[PDB]
Amino acid sequence: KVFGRCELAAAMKRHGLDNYRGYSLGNWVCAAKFESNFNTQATNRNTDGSTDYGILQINSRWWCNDARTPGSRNLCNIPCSALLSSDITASVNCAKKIVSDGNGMNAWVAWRNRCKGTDVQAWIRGCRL
Repeated sequence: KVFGRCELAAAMKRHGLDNYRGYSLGNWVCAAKFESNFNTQATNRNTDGSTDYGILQINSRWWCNDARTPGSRNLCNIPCSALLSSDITASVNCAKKIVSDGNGMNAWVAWRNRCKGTDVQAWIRGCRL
């Protein structure tokens, strides 16, 4: 499912992401925009053999099991396919663990490079939240 900007903002807020670990909603929406372009079905394989899954492009080396990433850790205890669902709950619960991991949202390279230090509020502007 391809989310609309405000549609995603509301679902994320509803799932407790607004200000989670100090990161405003604009940050999460900006990250989803540049990571998957709001598409739950997005996947991207990496050179080390791992794959990034879903709306927040969660990596298989540490966070989920795809049975094809040697060395993988499955810290979120979920098969990676679960991250491709239209219901963002799984992606959100795993993201909460990642952002609590110690590096904050810098764990998402697109956030660090295209959201960090920008007016992320613009991503939630105009939305009825």
